[PDB]
Amino acid sequence: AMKDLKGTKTAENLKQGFIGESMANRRYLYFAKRADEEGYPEIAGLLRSIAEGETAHAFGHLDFIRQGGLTDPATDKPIGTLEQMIESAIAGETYEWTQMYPGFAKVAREEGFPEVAEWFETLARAEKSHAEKFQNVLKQLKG
Amino acid sequence: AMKDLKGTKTAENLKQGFIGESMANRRYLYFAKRADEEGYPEIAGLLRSIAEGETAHAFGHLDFIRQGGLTDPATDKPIGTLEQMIESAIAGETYEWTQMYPGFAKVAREEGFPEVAEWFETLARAEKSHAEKFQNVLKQLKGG
Ligand SMILES: [Cl-]
Ligand SMILES: [Cl-]
Ligand SMILES: [Fe+3]
Ligand SMILES: [Fe+3]
Ligand SMILES: [Fe+3]
Ligand SMILES: [Fe+3]
Ligand SMILES: [O-]
Ligand SMILES: [O-]
Repeated sequence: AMKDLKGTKTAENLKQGFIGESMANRRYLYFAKRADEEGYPEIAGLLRSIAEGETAHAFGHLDFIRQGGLTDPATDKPIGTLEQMIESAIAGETYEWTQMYPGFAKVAREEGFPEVAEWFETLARAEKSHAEKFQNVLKQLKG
Repeated sequence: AMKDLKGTKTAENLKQGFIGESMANRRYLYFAKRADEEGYPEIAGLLRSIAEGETAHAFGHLDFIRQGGLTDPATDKPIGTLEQMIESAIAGETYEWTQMYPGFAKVAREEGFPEVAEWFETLARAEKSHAEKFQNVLKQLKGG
């Protein structure tokens, strides 16, 4: 491992860097599909390659987070070992299906956006499925 | 009106949902590499397949964001047209190389983490390159 990063500004900067790099990869792949449709294959290919750069950046942020004794940016749980990684996935998916997406759906219906609410409700069910599958992984790793 | 979401709580929830889904895909692909090394191909395959689910979720959030007249979660810029998408990329990468990563690197050096600082400095130069590449894309879309 490396030097303990707990309590530093650098620890928070690695977290914020990870968030930005994660968004960037998703955004650029989404933009590339628009270039695909419109017939700009060289632009689309460049966007996809830049997206690979943002993957490398996000993974590198996680390397320093992990080696510096810090927790998962998304869940505040340790991600040193594979079992811990799966436990972090479980915690995040559980938050999403028990709290986040059901709340998003309720608000969307209150604000008069039932189609968006249906989407959030679909996702709530999907994250519960994800959580159950990750829990099956953990039981098998621990057995 | 689902086509005008501006100023609503649903607008903020779509943004936060996109952020979480984006992180989830990155996290699960990263975790899959550990399963790969240790010889857990079924676990790695599950992580990768669930990661595809989180991609679909993130992209769907962006669909509703764009259809509702909302802005890019990362830059607060419109992303309706391809040119707007590229202009959002330029703005974000420019912020990253002129301000964010240089500031992160300075803090890392002052806090005694030179390896992290060097990483942030590498990324600052990388985002400058990315910004220039997106700038070229825009020139090409405009006729260049
Ligand atoms: Cl092209
Ligand atoms: Cl396996
Ligand atoms: Fe980057
Ligand atoms: Fe999820
Ligand atoms: Fe999801
Ligand atoms: Fe970037
Ligand atoms: O980035
Ligand atoms: O998710």
